Amino acid sequence: TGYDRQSISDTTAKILLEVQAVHFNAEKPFIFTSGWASPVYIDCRKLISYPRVRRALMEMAETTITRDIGFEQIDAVAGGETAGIPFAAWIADRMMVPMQYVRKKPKGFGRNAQIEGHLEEGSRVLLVEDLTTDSRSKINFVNALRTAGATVNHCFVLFHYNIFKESVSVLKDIDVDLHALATWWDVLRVAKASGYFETKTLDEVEKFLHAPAEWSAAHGG
Amino acid sequence: TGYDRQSISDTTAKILLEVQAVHFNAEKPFIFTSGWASPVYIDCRKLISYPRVRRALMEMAETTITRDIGFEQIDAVAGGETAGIPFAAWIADRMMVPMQYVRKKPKGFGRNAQIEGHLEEGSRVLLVEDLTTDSRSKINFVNALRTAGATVNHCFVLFHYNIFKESVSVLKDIDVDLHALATWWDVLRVAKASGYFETKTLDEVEKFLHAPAEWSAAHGGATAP
Ligand code: NA
Repeated sequence: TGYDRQSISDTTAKILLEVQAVHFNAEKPFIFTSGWASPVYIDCRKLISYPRVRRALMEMAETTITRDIGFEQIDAVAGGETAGIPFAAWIADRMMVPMQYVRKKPKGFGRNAQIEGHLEEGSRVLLVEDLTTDSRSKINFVNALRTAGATVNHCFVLFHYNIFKESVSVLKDIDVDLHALATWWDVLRVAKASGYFETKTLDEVEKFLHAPAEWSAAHGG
Repeated sequence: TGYDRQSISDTTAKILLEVQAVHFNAEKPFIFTSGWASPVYIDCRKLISYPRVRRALMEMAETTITRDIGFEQIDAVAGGETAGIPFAAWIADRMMVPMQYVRKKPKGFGRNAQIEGHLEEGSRVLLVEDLTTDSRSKINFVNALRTAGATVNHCFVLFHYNIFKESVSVLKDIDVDLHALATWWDVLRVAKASGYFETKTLDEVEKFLHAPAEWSAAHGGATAP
């Protein structure tokens, strides 16, 4: 699958396109429950349904983690509910460490109402999610972990939008480093080189990537 | 971890006690938001946090599935959101098949509204959950899968209470067979044999397993979970 960051980015973008976890539509943009308009759409949940694909992604996740964080810095892996859970389960297995998962909302009240699994005080926990857009929803999960006694300095996702400043800075501002396999820039570059898409389509995707909030406003949102 | 149903039931029960996924308390029972009162409590979600335990559980799950269902009867494994998901992820991996998961509630429209992942029309799907009490919440998940075009004839859980009279038939009535590693009866058997518990505690657990609603009503609770 590749050891270096660049081959992992490439292979991951190719996979996202190969099984159409990524879709483009310049003519009829994707409209989101939040009222965002976009010519791009990704569903990383799709990836769980392809045995060879998910294996490769999990192999590359473990490589990314051990390369950029280390081999013995993580005592447990916690998945964000829901879409982070399958990936957390596989990464936890590969890393031979305890798994937890973190509920979006507490069940009851207490320093532990969002944590499922056993979490030892002092454990260094890696937060795993499928993707990040602007990382705002990660603050909840990081907080639940820290309140429950965990040390959290890293978050891993498969896919990092990398089009909003916030995706890195919201995490850095609460002392968490972001790690990922690929971004929209990797998808765009592979898509271009492939020859499979119309220039009109990729032109629009690129426009969105450079200024997505403005692009949304000019096409709907 | 063993190949026959008896040794898998004993090993699973021992695991549940070893990491205290199971707890007993007869004098100060567990009181649920329904007001149900029980001297027993189980949290299967704790099992995901023990690397050797979860490996044994998943090996035993794969054995149970291939022994009692077959080797080529399943095209995909779908976990019930949320506690089913980790176990479905590991079982899908072991079986070398696509995974999906099933939402409690549909999101948006279309045949696949209640499914996440990719589900090929015609796929024979195994529903996976951590546990079942009376199996009533399972009907939703089987429906969701059938609506999306799956064939579903089997549901697998780690733990089947086996104290409420419909927990098998409510599924059999909709042409689904329940498969499980262990029950409360297995937990009681191993707990008694271990010598680790007070006699009074196990006597009360036993009374509860035999007549749960009655026990609940006599010890502070309501008549239904
Ligand atoms: Na869906």
